[PDB]
Amino acid sequence: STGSATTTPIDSLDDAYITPVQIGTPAQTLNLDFDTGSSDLWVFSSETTASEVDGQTIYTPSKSTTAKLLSGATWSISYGDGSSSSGDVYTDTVSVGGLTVTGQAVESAKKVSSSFTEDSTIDGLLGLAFSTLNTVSPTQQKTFFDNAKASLDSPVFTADLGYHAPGTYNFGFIDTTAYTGSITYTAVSTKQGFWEWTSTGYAVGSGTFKSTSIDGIADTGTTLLYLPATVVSAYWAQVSGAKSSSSVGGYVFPCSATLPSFTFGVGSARIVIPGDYIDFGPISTGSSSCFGGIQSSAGIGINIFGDVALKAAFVVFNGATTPTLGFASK
Repeated sequence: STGSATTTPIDSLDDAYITPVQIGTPAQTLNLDFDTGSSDLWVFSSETTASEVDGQTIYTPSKSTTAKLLSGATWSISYGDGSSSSGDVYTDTVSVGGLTVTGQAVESAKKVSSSFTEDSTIDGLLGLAFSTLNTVSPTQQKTFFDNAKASLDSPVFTADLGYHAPGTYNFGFIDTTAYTGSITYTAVSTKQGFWEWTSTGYAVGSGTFKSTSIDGIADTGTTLLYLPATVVSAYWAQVSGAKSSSSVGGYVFPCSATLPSFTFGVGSARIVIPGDYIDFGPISTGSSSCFGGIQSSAGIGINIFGDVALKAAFVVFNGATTPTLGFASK
């Protein structure tokens, strides 16, 4: 089997991407944030505290003839941005772009933190990191990809995120028309539960490539590109007036700037992030100070190749016996 679904930016800055997901019988369609940095499929639901729902579409398991309460199971998750959610668990039929899993754990939110409530465009998350990170207790549950894998034509999914435009998530096949050149594959460590790999270096704009190993994760659920402070300083030093703002919480730059590109290494291959991809707009409405798309990972504890990086590439999440990651230009 295979599946293919369009993923769409939630707003004009690509702050996140949503992909429609069918849950239950009859289908209830929710727009989920596909997240290769976590491993829980959770949804706003009929069980979510009423005051914490503000415009999201909810899953109502009582209206699904295939929903079953997973007795005694609970979940609770906290993300790197300080947000969180928790609740109970059902199993139900879940389909993505024509690909169907029966008995998928659907984690129903009883509580969500304010940032989720305040974002009416995201109805939940669909985790695509390794199932070892799944938070369901006392019986850990598998991700959608883990459940589908054996049935897929090939044990892979691909992320092809757009810049200020829709893109595609495919399951079970590689669309050879969706990228240029070849796909360069690189080793993955699953030891921390992530799609963790090592970039071979970077360049800023038209500058020389610096060969240096940068360990990080391929994370579709993180908006920006988080790299070591040395690398980030080298990038922003090329932008007149850019500076790290303690009060804003990262590098900002004059909105009047044209940004340089940023290149990252994948083995001997090179992925070029155009400068415009690194502009995240005014820090507040009407401001001429703009938020940077490349930020320091110092204090995160890991480097994160988020959407800023991934959207410059066609990315293969290869779930073979020994997982790997593939990157191609597009």
